[PDB]
Amino acid sequence: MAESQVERFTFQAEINQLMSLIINTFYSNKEVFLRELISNASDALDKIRYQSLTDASVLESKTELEIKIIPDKTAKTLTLIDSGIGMTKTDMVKNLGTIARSGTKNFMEQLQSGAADISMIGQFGVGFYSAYLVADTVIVHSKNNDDEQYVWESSAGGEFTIALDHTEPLGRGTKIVLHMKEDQLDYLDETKIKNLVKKHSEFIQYPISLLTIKEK
Ligand SMILES: [Mg+2]
Repeated sequence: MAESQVERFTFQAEINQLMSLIINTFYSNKEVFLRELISNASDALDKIRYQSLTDASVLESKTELEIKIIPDKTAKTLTLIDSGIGMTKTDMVKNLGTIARSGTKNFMEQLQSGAADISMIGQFGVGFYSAYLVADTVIVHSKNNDDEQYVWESSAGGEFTIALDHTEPLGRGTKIVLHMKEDQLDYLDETKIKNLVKKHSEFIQYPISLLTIKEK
């Protein structure tokens, strides 16, 4: 018998509206989600790398600076792991949905006016929410040197939860798990995801491993 305390939070109103706009509108090309996942991993890796220049001890929790991308058709998941800075519990509450910058309202306005298309979401400071183009549920496991490992989860609908994480220890970094929508399962096809990772990583300075999971 296991026990966990789970904390439930409400999304900021504009973030809720944005998630609704991302989920309930048709977009012909959703590949930006993968660009944004990889972008966030790279930024997290840069942050810990630069921290290490001024204090080498920050890397002791995990010496490797790398990205792993794991399509799993059986599980209907795409997982992206980085060994970057990671997020504390408070970092996840603040960065993943309780605070909204002015980018949110302006992005929704520009989507509706035609000034911006969905592929431009990262420029408005809300790139993370692009995951909901292709995923019904997003799970973010993260470990920062300053906290225990936590897991954030949301299926949208106005709420997210955060709990102490009892799954595989990361050492340091973030493991984002996208539970893919049925009509978006093609993004788990090995050749398709391999080639898109190539397309969306030309400028990425960290090693990327693609690990395709086959069941039995
Ligand atoms: Mg980003």
